[PDB]
Amino acid sequence: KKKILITWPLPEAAMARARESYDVIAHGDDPKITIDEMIETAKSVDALLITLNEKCRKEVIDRIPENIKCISTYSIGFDHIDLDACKARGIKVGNAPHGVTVATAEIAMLLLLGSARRAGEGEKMIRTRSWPGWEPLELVGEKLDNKTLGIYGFGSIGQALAKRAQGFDMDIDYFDTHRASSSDEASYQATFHDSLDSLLSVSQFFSLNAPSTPETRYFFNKATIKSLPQGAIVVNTARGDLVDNELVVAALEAGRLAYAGFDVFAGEPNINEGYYDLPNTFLFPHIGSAATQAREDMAHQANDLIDALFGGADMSYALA
Amino acid sequence: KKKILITWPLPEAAMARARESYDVIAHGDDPKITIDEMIETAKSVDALLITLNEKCRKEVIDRIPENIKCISTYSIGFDHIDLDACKARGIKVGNAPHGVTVATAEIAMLLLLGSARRAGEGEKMIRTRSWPGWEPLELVGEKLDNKTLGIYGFGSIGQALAKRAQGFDMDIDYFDTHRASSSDEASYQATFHDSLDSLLSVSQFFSLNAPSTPETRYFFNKATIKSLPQGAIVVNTARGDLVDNELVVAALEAGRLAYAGFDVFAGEPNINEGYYDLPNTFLFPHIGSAATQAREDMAHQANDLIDALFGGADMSYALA
Repeated sequence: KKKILITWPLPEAAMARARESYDVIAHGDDPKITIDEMIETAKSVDALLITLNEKCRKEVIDRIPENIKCISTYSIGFDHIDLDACKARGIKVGNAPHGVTVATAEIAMLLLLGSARRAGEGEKMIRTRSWPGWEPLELVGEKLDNKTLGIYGFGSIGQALAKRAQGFDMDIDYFDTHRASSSDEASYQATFHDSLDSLLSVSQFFSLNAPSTPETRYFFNKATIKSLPQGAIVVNTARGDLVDNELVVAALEAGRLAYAGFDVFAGEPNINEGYYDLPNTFLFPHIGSAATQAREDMAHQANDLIDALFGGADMSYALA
Repeated sequence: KKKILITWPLPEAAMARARESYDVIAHGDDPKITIDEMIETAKSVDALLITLNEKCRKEVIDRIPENIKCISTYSIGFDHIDLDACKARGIKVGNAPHGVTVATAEIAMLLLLGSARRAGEGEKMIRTRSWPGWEPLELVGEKLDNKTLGIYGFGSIGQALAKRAQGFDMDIDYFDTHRASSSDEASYQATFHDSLDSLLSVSQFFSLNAPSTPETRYFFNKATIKSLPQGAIVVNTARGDLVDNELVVAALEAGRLAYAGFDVFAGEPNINEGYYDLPNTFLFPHIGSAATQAREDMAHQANDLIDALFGGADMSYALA
């Protein structure tokens, strides 16, 4: 029975497969694993299963016990792992890049609906016990049906958003540098725009599902906001650094933007302090893939990786 | 210009039409209208536009000056008007009963979604600055796709809901007293249940869209709850007296029900005190029809009834 260190508690179905295959050292999270704990514990274990929370920079990869020739990361990304360093040392890394499409689409829909319908301010009025009863002008939002949704980025997640968005009778327009199949645009009656500027124009609702690129970093800013229709509503579930916070906070205040629904922020969890008191925001602590079905696919996937190192085959989601 | 009293501030478009055709006394919500003030002011005007907040029962219809033979209620119901006493005294009464179907279906879908995805808890974590950053078990809920939705009451709102739910890939099973036409059912691949019980049994998510009626009043109680799957989620946008508050607070606390998303409460705004603290609830201050598109259809309809009275024609939404 090979031994593995699991740095954080995962969903029970994941943990249980792990314990039916390995001698697991499961760490809790109260006082999360410090890297030095990992480096230490690493010596009694054959393999690591880490989260994006363990930042394995070159320095740390070089500090790792030579016992370990396997790191599975419970994540879609690997921004926290030096894959070069791992590769030179012959440390094989894999990841868990599936099972989060629908879950994220759902949250993008939720944020669009909750923003049109002022759910955050609703919740507050009740919890805070400041509800005087129904009046005709109290927390009045707007309906989604026959409003235009501009989706920037029309891949798996942007497409599943369009599915859930056509159920509310929204009109779906998009821009991506990859134009989807005709068979596909038809599926959603999605209108392609060959330019971002062309899309911002028609976008009463705007969804950032775009890939982060140095060139697209902070693109959502003052100049981009002024191309949106007045009182436009923007949601972001992609990458917090696609948005320039100062300019978003300023337009929400000016009403240039009606509402914002953000799942991800630049600098999370130390999000720009302006967000906290803005009443026209609906804000989540990165719970895009926070669904049990998603969180277990990721875990079974991170387990598949380990399985295939110890089985002597190629890692199913081979990063290194 | 015939004078009218409008008891509450209404949307901007409706107020504008009102003051086009009428000399309007507009009463603010600052210190809301009291009955006496309404009675005193009815002497100086030709008709009343009131809301559901003005309870015009017999003892108040008794006080009404002989000049008022017109009453329009910005409201879908008329529980607050003694329609008899009105007929007896020759007072013609109409309501505004359209333009809330989609708005309410949206709010029912938002509560199903924000419940599965624990949206109230997210907003609370951000706003309180209690967010430690992403972790695999932070605020994990469940996806809606391929889950079964049970709808109690397949009217207009029930079917705008099934539409919006089949976009999230839910399976709609339903119970209504009069089974729906063969074509409705196909629209939504809905599955008919010949009893509420055989419906309750399959309902991982459950939506009360039933009418408030002697037999349905307080129908949702411990014996119904136990008939649902373990940890089902229940939303109610219909009426608060359809739900036995004591037995839902208990079952939510047991975990017998996972979540409840409610728009309406027995006693609102004086809702059961044991809701405020429950973390597995997503709760709104009754904003099922709080979209500016609905709120304005409603006041145009309410103005319609007054145009007809002064025209010699029947009110379009004649109650009495």
